[PDB]
Amino acid sequence: ANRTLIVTTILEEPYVMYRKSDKPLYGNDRFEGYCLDLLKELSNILGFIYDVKLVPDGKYGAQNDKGEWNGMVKELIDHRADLAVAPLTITYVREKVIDFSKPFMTLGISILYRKGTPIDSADDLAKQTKIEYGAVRDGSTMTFFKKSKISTYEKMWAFMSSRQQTALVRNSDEGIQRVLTTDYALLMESTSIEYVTQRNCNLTQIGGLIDSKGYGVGTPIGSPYRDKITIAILQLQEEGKLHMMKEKWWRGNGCP
Ligand SMILES: N[C@@H](C[C@]1(C(=O)O)C[C@H]2OCC[C@@H](O)[C@H]2O1)C(=O)O
Repeated sequence: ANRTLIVTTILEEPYVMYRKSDKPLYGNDRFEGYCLDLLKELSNILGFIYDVKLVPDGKYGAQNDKGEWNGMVKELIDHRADLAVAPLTITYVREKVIDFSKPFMTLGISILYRKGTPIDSADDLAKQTKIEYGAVRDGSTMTFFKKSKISTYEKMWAFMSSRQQTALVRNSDEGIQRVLTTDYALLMESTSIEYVTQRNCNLTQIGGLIDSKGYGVGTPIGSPYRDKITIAILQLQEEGKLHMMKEKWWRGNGCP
């Protein structure tokens, strides 16, 4: 039999979540979400079974000054996992070190905050001095700011970095809690803003999308699975299955 593939992933609603049950759940059955449904589909098309393993350091992945990676990206570089199936952003810096499938979803960075402020854009947010802001540490949103040559975003990076231990949160849940309880706005991918703002009516998007990019399945460079995964993603795309999965996990509209 084909060796069981190791899948690295991360908890992120509604992609990967703990299933609620009154009885014990083991192995893959502990998890549900868009990315678990994606895995069920891809594995049917490619002919494998898999073992879902949450990334030990709880990070998506960024590189330090020494060029060392962490998170799911590191798991792939180091051949600890065969695939990363998660809301994993396809980026230039990552594509140089891992192989991504074609995208299965598109999105862009935007701002999550509470309601009732005059802040209407990143420019407004960077300029004002009442509300703090940040991003999840060691994800692509942090990296977008770190790498930006756009003045507003350079200032925003310098601010986030100056108070990093502070402004950069461990994960999206900590970020959302910080938005709800303190004067802090979270730079967040739009598909997650769409999800949370239809569930918590105290939350809102500020401004539009600041960029546009995709999520892809990650594999180590040279993986004999990447092309097969790409072909399967295109099948699911064209058959309307990715759209159906999005509707399933985001439905419906809960806030004015
Ligand atoms: N997709 C990103 C991870 C993350 C982000 O950096 O925006 C981290 C997390 O940030 C808040 C919600 C959603 O935007 C999540 O995306 C990555 O592949 O590095």
